[PDB]
Formats: sequence, C-alpha cells, structure tokens
Amino acid sequence: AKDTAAGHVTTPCTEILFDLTLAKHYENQIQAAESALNRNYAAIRSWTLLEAMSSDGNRQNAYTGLIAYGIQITVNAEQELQGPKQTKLRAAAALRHRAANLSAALQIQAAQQATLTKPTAGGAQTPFSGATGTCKYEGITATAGEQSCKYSTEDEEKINAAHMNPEVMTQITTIGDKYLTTITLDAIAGSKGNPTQSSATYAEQDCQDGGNPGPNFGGANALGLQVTKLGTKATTEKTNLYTAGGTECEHQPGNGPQKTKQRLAYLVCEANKAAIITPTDLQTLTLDALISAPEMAAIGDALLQLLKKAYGQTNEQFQKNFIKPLAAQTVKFKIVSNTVAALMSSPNSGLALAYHK
Amino acid sequence: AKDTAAGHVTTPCTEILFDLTLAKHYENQIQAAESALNRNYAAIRSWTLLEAMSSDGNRQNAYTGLIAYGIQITVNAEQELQGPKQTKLRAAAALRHRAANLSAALQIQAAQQATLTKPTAGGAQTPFSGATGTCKYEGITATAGEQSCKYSTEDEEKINAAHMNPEVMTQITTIGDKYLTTITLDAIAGSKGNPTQSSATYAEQDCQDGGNPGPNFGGANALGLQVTKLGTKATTEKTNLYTAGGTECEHQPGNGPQKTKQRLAYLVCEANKAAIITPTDLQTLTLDALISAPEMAAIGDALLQLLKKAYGQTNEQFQKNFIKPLAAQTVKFKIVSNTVAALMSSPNSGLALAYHK
Ligand SMILES: *[C@@H]1O[C@H](CO)[C@@H](O[C@@H]2O[C@H](CO)[C@@H](O[C@@H]3O[C@H](CO[C@H]4O[C@H](CO)[C@@H](O)[C@H](O[C@H]5O[C@H](CO)[C@@H](O)[C@H](O)[C@@H]5O)[C@@H]4O)[C@@H](O)[C@H](O[C@H]4O[C@H](CO)[C@@H](O)[C@H](O)[C@@H]4O[C@H]4O[C@H](CO)[C@@H](O)[C@H](O)[C@@H]4O)[C@@H]3O)[C@H](O)[C@H]2NC(C)=O)[C@H](O)[C@H]1NC(C)=O
Ligand SMILES: *[C@@H]1O[C@H](CO)[C@@H](O[C@@H]2O[C@H](CO)[C@@H](O[C@@H]3O[C@H](CO[C@H]4O[C@H](CO)[C@@H](O)[C@H](O[C@H]5O[C@H](CO)[C@@H](O)[C@H](O)[C@@H]5O)[C@@H]4O)[C@@H](O)[C@H](O[C@H]4O[C@H](CO)[C@@H](O)[C@H](O)[C@@H]4O[C@H]4O[C@H](CO)[C@@H](O)[C@H](O)[C@@H]4O)[C@@H]3O)[C@H](O)[C@H]2NC(C)=O)[C@H](O)[C@H]1NC(C)=O
Repeated sequence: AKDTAAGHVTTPCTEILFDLTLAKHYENQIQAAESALNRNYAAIRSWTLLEAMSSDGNRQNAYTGLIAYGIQITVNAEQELQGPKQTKLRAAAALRHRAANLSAALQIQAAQQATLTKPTAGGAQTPFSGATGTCKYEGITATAGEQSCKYSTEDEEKINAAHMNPEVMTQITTIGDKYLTTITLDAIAGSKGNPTQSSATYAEQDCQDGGNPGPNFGGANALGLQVTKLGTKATTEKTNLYTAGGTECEHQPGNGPQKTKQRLAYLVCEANKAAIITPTDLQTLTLDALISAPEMAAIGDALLQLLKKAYGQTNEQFQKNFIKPLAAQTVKFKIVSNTVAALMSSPNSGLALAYHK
Repeated sequence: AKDTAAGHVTTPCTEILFDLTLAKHYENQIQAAESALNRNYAAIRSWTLLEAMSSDGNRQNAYTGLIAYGIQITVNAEQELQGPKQTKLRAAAALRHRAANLSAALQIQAAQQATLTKPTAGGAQTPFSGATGTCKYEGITATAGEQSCKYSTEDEEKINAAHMNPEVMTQITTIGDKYLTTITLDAIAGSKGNPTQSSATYAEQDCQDGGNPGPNFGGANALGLQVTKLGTKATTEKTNLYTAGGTECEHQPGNGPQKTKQRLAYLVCEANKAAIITPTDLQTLTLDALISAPEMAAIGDALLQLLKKAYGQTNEQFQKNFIKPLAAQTVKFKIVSNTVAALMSSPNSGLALAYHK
C-alpha cells in the first residue's frame, strides 16, 4: 500500500509528526550506515593486531587478506555514502525547519479570544470623518496558552518510519500557506442612541453616556465593538514527489518561483532516491560471504579454493580462526589486559600493536 | 571584548542571524574535528602501504611506529569527540529551531494591514443585546507579502563566528515571547444617525441607509468599524550563560518550568564549555612533534635518541623519509597507478596493500 503515512496527515499536528518522523528516518539511515562503517574499521584494527600476533606466514597472509578486503570495501562505502548523506541531510533539515514553522504558526493560530482594552470616545475622526460618534480601541490582544500536539496510538503507528521506505511514498501532504501567513478575525460594532465624544463612561469596555450607563448598553447613548473570534482555518494540500513517468523528481528548482510544499517535495524525492549502500559487516562475516565477495578474487590472487585453504573448508573453521577471536581472545601485556576488539578500540590500541610488532 | 555578537542582537532578524551563525559555528567545529580524524585515518592507511613496500626491517618498524602512534591518538580523539559532539549538536539543533520559530512569527507579525469584508447589518444581537444597530464583519484578514531579513556589512561582521569563541560569550539576547504568541491590533467603531437592521447598503464596507449612502458615512444612518493596524512590537531580553561564579551553567533544567531563553542559554553554555580536542595532524607531522609526543615513549620502547635513529636526526630527513612519500611517491601495478595517499583512499586501496604484502 502507498502513502499510509502521508495519507494520515490531516491536521497541523499530524503534518508536524510526519515531517519530524521523516527527518529522523533520514538521519537514522545515515547513523546506521556510519555505525556499519565504524564496526568495519574496528574489525580492521582487530585483524591488524591479530596479524602482528601470528607466527605462521600463511596465517599472517590470511589476516592480511581480511585487512585488505575490509579496507577496500569500507573506504569505498564511506566515499559512496557522502552524496546520499548530504542529500538526505538537506531533506531532514528542511523537514525540521518546516515542522518548526508550523508549530510556531499553530501557537499563534490558537490565539482565538481577544482581550479588549478600555476605549476612548470621540466625534468624527480618521477613518470615520463622517461619524458623530467614534469609540477607539488601542492594543486589543489575543494570546493562547501553551499549545501541544497530542497523538493517538494509531497516529504514531501510521506516521512512522516503518511506512517511510521509498517504495511506498508518492506524495506529501502539507498545511496551506495561509495558516502560516494570515490573521483572520470576526468583529462587530454596536450602537444605541446618539454616541458622541461625551460617551466617556468606559466601565463596560465601550463608550456610553446619558441615563444610567451600564451592562448591555445600559446608557442612553452607546458605541462599541468586540472582536468575537480570531484564527485561520488549516487546509491541506497534496504534492506529488515524482513526475507522471514516476522516475524523475517533480518540482526541480531553477524553473521559476516555487511554493514551500514544492521545495519540500523535491527534497524528499531526492532523499528517497538517494539509496544508501551498506557494505558487508566484517565482524559477522561468514566463510561463504568472504569467498563469494568479488574483491577477494584479486586479493586472494595477490596473497595466495586457495581461499578455502587459507580461511577454512567450513564456516565453523572460519568463525573459529578469524571471527570469534575478536570478542573472546584476551590480550595481556605491560609496557593492559583486554579482548582483541575492545583493545583495538581502546586508548591502548596503538600501543598493543607496537608491543606485538 | 565580550558579547560583541550578542550585543548586536536588537531585532528579530539579528537574533535569527545570531542563532543561525552560532549553530553553524558548532556544526563547523564538529566537521573540522571529523575532517582532522579522517586525515589521520588516511595517513595510517598510507603508512600501512609503505610498511608493506619496505624491504628493511628497521624501516618497516619505523612505519609501524607511525601506524601505532596514529591509531592510538586518532581512536582516542574520536572517542573523546563524541560527548562534545552531542552537546554541540543539541545546541545547534535548538538554535536552528528557535531561528525557524522567529522567522515564522516575523512573517505573521508583518501582517499589519487588514482587509475588511462586506458586513451584515442587524439590530440587537450577541454580544450587543442592548444595541439598536449592529454591523457584523466575518473573516477580516491580514496578510503580508513575503518577508526577508536584510543584513548590513557590519551586521555580518559583528554577528560572526569570529566573535563566538567561548572566552568572549557571557549572555544571549532574545526576542520576548509575546512576539511569538500574541496578536495585537487597533480598532475603531463609528456611528452616525440611527443605524438599524435597515442599514443594509454595504458599498463602503459599513452599514448605511437613509438619505444618500456613500463615502464617509454619506447616508443618514451609518455604523461600521475598521481594524486600523495589527502587529505586536518585538522587545529584547538578556539571559546570562553562567552563574555568578562564572564557571557553572545557569538555567540547568530539572529545577522548575523554564522559558525558551533559559533553555537556549543552558544549551549554549554547555556547548561552549564542551571544548573539542583535536589530535596532532599526522600528514603534517614534524620530527620534533613526533619524538616529543608522550605516546611515542612506550611505542618506541616497544619497537626500538632511539627515535631519532629510526625517524631521522633532522626534520628534513623525517619529512623526506616519512611525510613527502604520501603525496609524491607513485605506486603502479596491475592485477593501477597512483600516489600513495590517494591510492590508499581509493577503490584500489585494499588491493594495493594485498599486492605488495
Ligand atoms: C519556514 O518559514 C520561514 C518564514 O516564513 C520561511 O522563510 C522564508 O523563506 C523564503 C523562501 O526561501 C524566503 O524567500 C526568499 O527570499 C530570498 C531573499 O529575498 C530578498 O533578497 C533578494 C536579494 O538577495 C531580493 O531580490 C528580494 O527582493 C525581491 O523579492 C521581494 C519579495 O518577493 C520583492 O518584494 C522585491 O521587489 C524583489 O523582487 C528580497 O529582498 C529570495 O532570494 C528568494 O527567491 C527565490 O524564491 C522566490 C520564491 O520564494 C522566487 O520568486 C525568486 O525568483 C527566487 O527564485 C528563483 O531562484 C531560486 C533559487 O534561489 C530557484 O530555485 C527558483 O526556481 C527561481 O528560479 C526567496 O524569495 C523568505 O525571505 C524567508 N523569510 C524569512 C522571514 O526568513 C522558510 O522558507 C520556511 N521553511 C520551510 C522549510 O518551510
Ligand atoms: C519553537 O516554537 C515551538 C512552538 O511554540 C515551541 O514548541 C513548544 O515547546 C514547548 C516547550 O518544549 C512545549 O511544551 C512542552 O509540552 C510538553 C507536553 O505537554 C503536553 O503533554 C504532557 C504529557 O506528556 C501534559 O502533561 C501537558 O499538560 C500539562 O501542561 C499543560 C500546559 O501547561 C496544562 O494545560 C495541563 O493542564 C497540564 O498541566 C501537555 O498536555 C510538556 O511535557 C513540557 O513540560 C515541561 O516544561 C514546562 C514549561 O514549558 C513545565 O511547566 C513542565 O513542568 C515541564 O517541565 C518540567 O520538566 C522538564 C523536563 O521535561 C524540566 O526540564 C523542567 O525544569 C520542569 O521540571 C512543555 O510544556 C510545547 O508543547 C511546544 N508546542 C508545540 C505546538 O509544539 C518550541 O519550544 C520552540 N523551540 C525553540 C527552540 O524556541
């Protein structure tokens, strides 16, 4: 099914949730790739120490083969990550920027009840040069308490990274611009009798005089206004990520002015298309994965079925000789006592290598 | 001098510039540290290839000493970076979040001219149960054109990373909360004659009838209102980063509700205090820096004045034998032709190592 997450965006709060959840998704994709690289670099440091601790030439060349293989695929993956990383980060930054904007607009659009100030009565005056009575209010304000977005269980299940793989996303839904740009209000004026500049009894936040001024235009002459509500209604809009052919991003920049939704759709599309390729996890490498790896053809040719002779006929032998030592083999010396992999990621990593070399 | 940058914050636009410039500063500090690490890791890969290409045992141990030294200081610096990295990123994210908020509020607070709708005349009606005439407006709006922040040459010179070292920052300046929460407006009602529900001539966006209704309350009876301006005035506030003793961060969380300025000051303070330590740049290492390095005592003891015997009596000899080969020594083979440092950061890095090993 397509657009489960975007199709759940029907309010400012759910667009905020979508934008933040997608940004976190992109950020997490990068973090996961970088964690995989760092695990690979830690494995290379571990095999480097094991190579220095070996007495057998062919076992030393075996560790060197893993070092060479590890450096090749990990350096290459790190270089290849950089393009997609920057593309995904551009989208995450914009999505967080949008979510901030919308949250700030939400707080202002919640200010829907006005506080009237005490008015001043007058005669004719700008912008009512033809009036006999005016009632002028300065500094009417509207403020809301602190707003917060509340999400239901299903909000968080549907607007979720689990629904944000590129293969299911075709559109984004956004709140219309007027929610972020426009103040809206209702107001009403009321008059009774002959209000003039003399209508200077202000106890009811209007202009009254004559008779007995009081609540509900008690006086003989009265003029006033009230702002009875404020707040602009949110609307939603859909923006497609791809062109009609489905391959290319819609809303490419440089073709004329664009709306916020179009700039966001373009960034999200490019971030979705910039798939990250994660290399083999060296620390959990199996025998079959190693000898099947294309890079091991030239590496094995350089250092050495020849691969099975060096790394084992079974995966059990390979795990025994080349994988399990990382976590279980203890290294001890003094010039320090730790397991291989932790040691080669510790402050004594380099010193352990120099000691055994 | 202290607080050159914060002391230049006097407007929403200059606070936005400060917040974005400080966030970029923190981000750039991390990028610079990570670039230094990656340069060090590239140097270790280069020395690894040179060690495999050496025939002399003592020259091989010399490269191994640089490899061990490089791994030790760079792994340690990478681990030590993580705390400060996260602290600085927390502040940069919040500063960008604040700048977004303020920019969105700026756009709304620029909507200072109202568009009146056509009113509807009435008699007594809520909230003027005592009036004889009412004039009710629904959907008055205010919208501004797209706002942008314009900075002068000196704005950018003073609000600048060059003025954002921790030693000169004691406070932040922020726009007051009401700019982000409160709608403000002026309004005036005008009356003439005896306006009632019959005052249904709306051509002037007010309620008129009798005589000749027209501009400036031309008719005998008239009632109307205008929203003559909107917009909340920005104010500024100062928040100290440190306690009175000057060492500890003010506005630590967990002690009660906090304002936005206090949360930001705390994050900025911790980001300022979380100084990053960058290790020696291996690719530009000098002889004196190497033998002076404390880590080289145990490393040299493990592998070998003994340091000068291995690395050279002068820096010229050291640069010749251990630094300049990274950029000038060409490596060629086929199983590829490139200089040492570029090769060991290329797709053929691992294969070059395996070939010569
Ligand atoms: C979160 O909310 C905030 C707050 O609202 C949003 O921030 C706003 O973001 C917009 C969009 O980025 C900003 O508008 C941009 O402003 C740029 C600067 O304009 C000023 O300086 C330039 C000189 O550098 C002047 O030329 C401008 O004057 C002209 O424009 C004004 C306004 O229309 C007129 O009144 C003048 O008479 C001049 O005509 C300003 O003084 C500006 O460069 C930028 O322009 C591009 O985009 C607009 C449409 O937005 C096009 O009309 C324009 O032609 C430009 O587009 C061409 O170029 C781009 C590449 O740059 C191509 O990709 C296009 O396809 C096209 O070929 C734009 O106007 C705004 O300033 C900013 N507001 C604040 C307060 O910060 C955030 O966007 C929002 N974020 C998210 C993620 O939601
Ligand atoms: C950019 O602009 C946006 C838009 O304005 C800003 O976003 C706002 O940011 C604030 C601050 O982070 C958000 O407020 C926070 O809301 C949290 C969620 O509250 C709701 O859920 C909880 C349950 O999880 C309920 O308990 C709440 O109900 C209670 O509060 C409301 C409102 O007062 C009352 O009406 C109710 O009756 C309840 O009493 C809400 O329903 C909330 O957890 C969080 O609370 C801490 O901070 C407030 C002060 O802001 C304290 O009063 C409170 O006691 C909490 O503080 C203790 O805990 C913290 C650790 O969490 C300690 O550090 C403190 O020292 C203290 O011991 C806060 O209220 C707001 O929701 C959000 N708005 C939107 C629309 O997103 C951005 O901040 C801004 N960004 C920048 C960088 O400028």
